[PDB]
Amino acid sequence: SHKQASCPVARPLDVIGDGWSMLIVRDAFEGLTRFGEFQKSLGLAKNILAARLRNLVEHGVMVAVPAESGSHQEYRLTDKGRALFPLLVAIRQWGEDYFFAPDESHVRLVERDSGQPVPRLQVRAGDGSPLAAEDTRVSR
Amino acid sequence: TSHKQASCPVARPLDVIGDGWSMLIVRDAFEGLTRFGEFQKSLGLAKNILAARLRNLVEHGVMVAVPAESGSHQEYRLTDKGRALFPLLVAIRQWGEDYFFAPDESHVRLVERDSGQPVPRLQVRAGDGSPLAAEDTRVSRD
Ligand SMILES: OC[C@H]1O[C@H](O)[C@H](O)[C@@H](O)[C@@H]1O
Repeated sequence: SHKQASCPVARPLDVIGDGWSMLIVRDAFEGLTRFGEFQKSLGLAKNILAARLRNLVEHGVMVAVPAESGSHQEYRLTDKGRALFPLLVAIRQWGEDYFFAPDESHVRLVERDSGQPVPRLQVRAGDGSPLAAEDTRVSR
Repeated sequence: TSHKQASCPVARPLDVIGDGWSMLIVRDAFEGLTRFGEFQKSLGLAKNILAARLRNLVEHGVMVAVPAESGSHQEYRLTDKGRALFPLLVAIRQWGEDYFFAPDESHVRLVERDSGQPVPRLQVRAGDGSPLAAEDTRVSRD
């Protein structure tokens, strides 16, 4: 669809530009691996979960294989899929920052050893200082 | 808008950006496009449909559509909420750069205006500033 856009922002939208793919990815980062685990987490219709998972596998974000004991089938993040972590954190932080009323609460992403919330993910310059959007440009 | 009442902070934003085009309209906004005709020539998206996605970014508070201060046309401008997408945008661009191009393929680069020089890869970091792997985090009901 955008697969032959020259744009690095557009190509990935073919894979993650939908209402569910990043939530399957969120769940995989939380340790879910089985089709039925995803279905019950997402509440998503089986055939529709099937299509989103199929697409993630076709795009090399996940690999579906048999479990070690051969007792069932699992889906795991590839290196390409694990690389979605910064994007996932950015989506989470933007949701935290803009999508909840003052009286609502939500889960937090925390350091395993700390329990301390993971800090805001910032764009930084080569010197390590905070870099604002207006101090960048896109070059051909 | 089917994640509107989800408890999850990842899910609620997908109502807004979980599609093939929203983040490209936002891409263009960061590049200084503000007029309907500019987005249309940039995106090659059918006009009526571009119009719908724009009106929907406005409804979700990512942009506003205001009369141009001199003249007879409307301008689309990022709000604070919309400008706050820049990290997310960089993250998408870099994942696209890392995994979506043949080694033979060229593409545009995000660079520092002063020096630039490609903007450094994003990095999830711990409180102490050190790189933090997904496996070193967890999701907590605090
Ligand atoms: O990342 C967790 C926290 O970070 C920021 O302060 C958000 O705006 C806040 O609401 C959220 O709970």
